Amino acid sequence: MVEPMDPRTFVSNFNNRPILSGLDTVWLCCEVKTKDPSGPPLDAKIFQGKVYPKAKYHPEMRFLRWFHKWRQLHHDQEYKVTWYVSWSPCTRCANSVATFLAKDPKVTLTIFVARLYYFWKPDYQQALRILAEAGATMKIMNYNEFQDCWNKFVDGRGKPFKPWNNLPKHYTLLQATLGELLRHLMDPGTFTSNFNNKPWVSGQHETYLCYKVERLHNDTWVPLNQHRGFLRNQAPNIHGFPKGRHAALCFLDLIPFWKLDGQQYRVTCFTSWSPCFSCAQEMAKFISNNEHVSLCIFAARIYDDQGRYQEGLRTLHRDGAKIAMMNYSEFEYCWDTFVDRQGRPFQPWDGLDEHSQALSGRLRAILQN
Amino acid sequence: NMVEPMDPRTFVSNFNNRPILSGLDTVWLCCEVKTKDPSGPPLDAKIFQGKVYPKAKYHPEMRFLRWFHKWRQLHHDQEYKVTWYVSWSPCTRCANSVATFLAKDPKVTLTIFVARLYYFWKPDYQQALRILAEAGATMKIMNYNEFQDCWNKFVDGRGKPFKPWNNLPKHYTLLQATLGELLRHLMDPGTFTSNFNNKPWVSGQHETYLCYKVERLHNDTWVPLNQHRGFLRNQAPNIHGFPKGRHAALCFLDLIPFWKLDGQQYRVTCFTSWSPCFSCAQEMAKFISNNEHVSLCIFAARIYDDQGRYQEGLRTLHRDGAKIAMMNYSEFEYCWDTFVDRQGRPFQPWDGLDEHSQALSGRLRAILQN
RNA sequence: CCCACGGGAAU
RNA sequence: CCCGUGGGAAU
Ligand SMILES: [Zn+2]
Ligand SMILES: [Zn+2]
Ligand SMILES: [Zn+2]
Ligand SMILES: [Zn+2]
Repeated sequence: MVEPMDPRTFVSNFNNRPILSGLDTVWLCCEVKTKDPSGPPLDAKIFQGKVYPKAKYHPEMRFLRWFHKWRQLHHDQEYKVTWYVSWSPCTRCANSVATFLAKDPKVTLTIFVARLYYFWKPDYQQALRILAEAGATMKIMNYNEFQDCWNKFVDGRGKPFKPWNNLPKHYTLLQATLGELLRHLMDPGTFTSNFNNKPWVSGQHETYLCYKVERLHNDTWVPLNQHRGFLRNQAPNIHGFPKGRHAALCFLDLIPFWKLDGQQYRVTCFTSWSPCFSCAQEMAKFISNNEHVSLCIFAARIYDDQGRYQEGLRTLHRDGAKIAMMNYSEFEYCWDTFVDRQGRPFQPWDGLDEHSQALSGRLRAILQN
Repeated sequence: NMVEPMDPRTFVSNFNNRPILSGLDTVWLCCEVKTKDPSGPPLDAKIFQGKVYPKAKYHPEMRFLRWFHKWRQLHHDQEYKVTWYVSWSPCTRCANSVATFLAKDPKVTLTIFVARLYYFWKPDYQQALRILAEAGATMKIMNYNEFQDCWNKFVDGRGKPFKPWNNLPKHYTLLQATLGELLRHLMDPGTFTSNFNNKPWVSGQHETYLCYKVERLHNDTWVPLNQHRGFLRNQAPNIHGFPKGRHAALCFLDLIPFWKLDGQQYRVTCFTSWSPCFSCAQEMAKFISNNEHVSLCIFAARIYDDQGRYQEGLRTLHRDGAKIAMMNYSEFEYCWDTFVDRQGRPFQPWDGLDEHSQALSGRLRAILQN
């Protein structure tokens, strides 16, 4: 029940390169469903509009007009709406959609965007935050979403979705950027489970890495209040990174995307695991070629990778990176800054300062040998 | 005018002069007919197209022949000069059919500019070019002036001027040298004497002529690679070619990778009228550096004082494995017999040959042992 | 045209 | 869609 879009149209418009000129149109594919996700789609429509402001002709506004009509022809139940948009919404449309969502708790909306539109201009940032604040889930389109869009909205003729190169690289950059803009906070239980520095008797291997950037201004380190969030490692996926991507590598990918100048910058990261050998070798390689950027790496635990991890940590120290185990100081900072604590002060786990001292000694042992 | 012009997208993709270029299964042939008078107007102009495959019923050369036979009988009998721009060089069958045509018609002379050489490594298409040149056809590679002239007379340009693609002169260099090899171009005897006389250069003219040959190692024999030997000169600076010029030693280095030599030991010999400058010798050193299966013999008629670091370059070149020697009567007779259009005449040495040869040989040692 | 890479701070 | 490269040994 969709007049599908040309496959040539989809490939050029849903290309998720974060910086991409020449696309003057916003494409919005949408579905309507019931409370039950398993059920079939009630309706589906495609909307297009030009980017520059005669803003009531953006596809977000056209959906609102169509949806009001469509609602008055259907019975009142709970509806789940999904958008695939080539560009994130403008400041005006975000308000108008936020307006809509408040007057209608029967409707919940999830927005998958391919690219972030003007993610560096603070107008469009508030547009996204206002939209999430009004209840809308806001995610970046990934392979599964691009393929699902190709299936339902594109005149593919049975031809399969074929991803472009650098699709996961772009998803990485855009997801972290959205996390920064929306100020995604870590779940408080998640932080405690992964940053407790007692010996790891558990089976879950995942790495969470918090990051912040400061600039040297006069003799003070001034926070770049725009570049701080957290990220975790990418599970292996044939439709993404086939061998996974460790959190240290995704963090290295972000730094060039920030477009930092030649000034003095200090990038601080708090990782639940010390890097393995290959990740530490890439980080050392980085500060090697960027001596205007210093790098402070605090780790909650030392990752024994059953390999050359001790050599990687030494390589990291010899090349200018600060390497230290997190003490109570850092654990409280991460709690207060990156966790969805909601007032609660930092509640230390048992043996924090003791495990912290023990790891600090073991880390020195690695570096002085 | 009286041409149904071709789409500019067609011209840009089809007349691209990259020597190795797949995906172009069509031969485009733009041709003009003119009179004895060069100033005179074009009588008629036509575009012909045909498929590349040897089985295609009418290659564009054959379609021209049929069209010209009709067109001739509608015009009075005079002398005609025909010009072709062809995206691909001709096959052997069309070459014979055109060669047959020109012999039975001395009133017609034909010049063929090709954009790319088709199968220049297979002796069929090589023989095709020699068949055609021998029957009187001028055979040249298209350069900037021709690509532009083709764009003006045959292309639906919409007033927009011809805009050359990148590496047009890089490609032209390779294709021009290849054609000279295939057609067995020989040097003009006056040019050879003027540039290789080893007396002190009292003239103002600085240009470099460089002869080249390849030898192959078989057991302990240097067996001539009788397929890659010719001559070339340095490219003067031109905004529509190499804007900063191209020294002849560099054009010689460009050829060697294009030859696609095997892993065997190969010795590429060159006889240059001038010793390399410092930067050219430094590039030659870089080459023998990165190719230790290829050795390099450089014989020079005269030592080039470049008002710079040339003596260091000559020292670096001899150290890194390249042989450097001055041409003696030995070498001068070889180059005359091999690369010059002598037509029987034996080598007549200029005055003071061996003396200038010995005098420069001493000056070269002085460079090498200091 | 086929393949790979880089770039687009984006009416 | 635009720009800059590299590769086409050539149905
Ligand atoms: Zn808008
Ligand atoms: Zn790692
Ligand atoms: Zn033919
Ligand atoms: Zn030179």
